[PDB]
Amino acid sequence: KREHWATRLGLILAMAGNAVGLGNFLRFPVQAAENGGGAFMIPYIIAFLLVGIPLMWIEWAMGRYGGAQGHGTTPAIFYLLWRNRFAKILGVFGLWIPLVVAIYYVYIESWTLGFAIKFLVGLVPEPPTDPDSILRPFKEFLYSYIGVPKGDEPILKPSLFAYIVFLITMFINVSILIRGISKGIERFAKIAMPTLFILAVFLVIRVFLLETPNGTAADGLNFLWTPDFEKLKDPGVWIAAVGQIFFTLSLGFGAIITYASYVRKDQDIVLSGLTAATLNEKAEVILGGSISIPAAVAFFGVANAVAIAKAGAFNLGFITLPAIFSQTAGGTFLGFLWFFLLFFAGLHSSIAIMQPMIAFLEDELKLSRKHAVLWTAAIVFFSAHLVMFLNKSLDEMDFWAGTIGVVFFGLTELIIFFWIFGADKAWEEINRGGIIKVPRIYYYVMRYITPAFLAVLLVVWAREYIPTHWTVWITRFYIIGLFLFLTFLVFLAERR
Ligand SMILES: CCCCCCCCO[C@@H]1O[C@H](CO)[C@@H](O)[C@H](O)[C@H]1O
Ligand SMILES: CCCCCCCCO[C@@H]1O[C@H](CO)[C@@H](O)[C@H](O)[C@H]1O
Ligand SMILES: CCCCCCCCO[C@@H]1O[C@H](CO)[C@@H](O)[C@H](O)[C@H]1O
Ligand SMILES: CCCCCCCCO[C@@H]1O[C@H](CO)[C@@H](O)[C@H](O)[C@H]1O
Ligand SMILES: CCCCCCCCO[C@@H]1O[C@H](CO)[C@@H](O)[C@H](O)[C@H]1O
Ligand SMILES: CCCCCCCCO[C@@H]1O[C@H](CO)[C@@H](O)[C@H](O)[C@H]1O
Ligand SMILES: CCCCCCCCO[C@@H]1O[C@H](CO)[C@@H](O)[C@H](O)[C@H]1O
Repeated sequence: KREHWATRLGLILAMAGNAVGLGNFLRFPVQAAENGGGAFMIPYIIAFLLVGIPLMWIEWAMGRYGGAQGHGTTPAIFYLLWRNRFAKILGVFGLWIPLVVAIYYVYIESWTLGFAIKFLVGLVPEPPTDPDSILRPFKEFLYSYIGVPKGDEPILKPSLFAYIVFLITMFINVSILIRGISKGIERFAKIAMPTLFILAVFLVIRVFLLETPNGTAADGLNFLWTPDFEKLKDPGVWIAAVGQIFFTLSLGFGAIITYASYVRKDQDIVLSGLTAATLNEKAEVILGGSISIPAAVAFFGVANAVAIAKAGAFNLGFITLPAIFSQTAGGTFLGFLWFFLLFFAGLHSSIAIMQPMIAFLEDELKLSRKHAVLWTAAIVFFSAHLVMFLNKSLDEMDFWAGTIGVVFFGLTELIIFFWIFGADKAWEEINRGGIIKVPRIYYYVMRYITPAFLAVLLVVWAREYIPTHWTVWITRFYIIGLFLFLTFLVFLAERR
């Protein structure tokens, strides 16, 4: 036997939680603003239907199939679906990807905590018109916290505050994970997910009331959701939608499979998975599209709305919005809520992105939950020093694991399960015990459409983003060693 989810609600709130921390409140509207505004819904909804939902259900079934046999991670689950030596090595990726993401994500999550503390106590720059006059003091503020050097220097010089807050952040993640699934992860989601919703609605209401001489939030929603179907001719818009889907549903990160391995043998996953995925989609379109960009376009105007979009999602949430809140009534408290929202949202994703390593140490190496959590914490905390001190090291990990990895591994899940294990055998496994059954239209979708989409996407990135700065070689060296480390642990699990 193993740990199990206590309630259907807690399972859904925990499953939906591991995608709200991926920054979709910033990620989605930026992608929508740069791919036809409201016309981006056609690629986004289709990618949500032809790629997201089928790959989501697939990850739910692979976890429950593995969890019934006591295996919450993919080095063992792949071996069940494909009795082969190549399947165990491919399974290492489903343990390597979430571990590498945690090595830099928890540190980023710690930024939101430290920024929430500084805003709460008022230790923020308070300017004083032009955007650079307002944005630059908060650019220095983030760069002084992270320790970004002034030039091409390879060394980061993070503040002691950022380091201490990172320690505190790791302590919070351990406190949730060391309690377990029901006592820890599920108890956290049932409380924080509703709190995130209430807190997000307040920001939405507070943003809709923004009025500056340069624009209104109505212009922000108008700019964000004005459709332009001329963009739909460009295949790049469809590339951005499918890749976006991997983040609204957290596909390929190894988190859905591990969380689903604690779903009991016959408990429903079809309806419970569709609800958690629908919760993810609506929460990022409504709440996410009503805060970040509307507040940005309202403050700077429609003239800078194009520049805000090209600036990117991360700059919007760590530079632009704090600078906007700085110039609004009660904005020091408003900035606290924004970073409090990002922290507690990210807290759902970090505990879920470290559970596969914990489940592996538990299921395959027979370690206690206490020792599995603390060893996982030690591996992540130690390795994060590479991200905290080496410039552009975060980017290198985010590229191999966060970008290419989840799309490559998502294609791997769909092939091992729906082709090698048997499509009919896989279809039985998904719809088994389902309160609602998957429509048979998704059979052709899972077997042909979704793998084709992921194959087209992988080649596009293999052509565009395949080709100085020797510090990335150190990062490549370290994450490759982590793969050798996990392969050795998988090997040690076979001997036991
Ligand atoms: C606590 C978590 C903070 C969430 C911030 C994530 C916002 C996403 O930000 C985007 O992420 C991409 C990679 O994922 C990068 O390539 C983009 O440059 C960046 O703008
Ligand atoms: C691998 C675990 C080792 C923990 C010790 C690492 C200490 C690095 O921490 C450093 O301590 C300095 C003290 O002034 C601070 O100025 C730096 O901001 C901080 O990065
Ligand atoms: C100054 C910041 C302190 C943060 C600590 C509280 C953060 C909220 O997190 C809580 O921490 C508790 C620690 O025991 C855990 O028991 C709870 O499970 C967890 O929800
Ligand atoms: C940030 C958006 C995602 C948060 C969604 C959490 C919504 C509250 O979550 C749950 O929804 C159920 C249906 O109303 C209620 O019965 C439960 O009391 C509540 O915990
Ligand atoms: C009493 C509860 C108030 C909820 C938050 C509202 C914050 C008010 O904020 C104010 O609202 C005005 C429009 O009414 C605008 O001029 C500005 O957005 C702002 O000055
Ligand atoms: C350096 C990585 C630490 C690995 C996790 C172990 C944390 C050490 O904690 C140990 O846990 C044991 C549990 O029985 C206790 O008996 C010990 O008193 C305690 O020191
Ligand atoms: C899982 C969330 C990933 C964190 C988002 C990345 C934020 C770190 O910073 C980002 O690094 C990127 C590297 O590609 C750059 O493209 C962005 O310009 C930069 O903002």
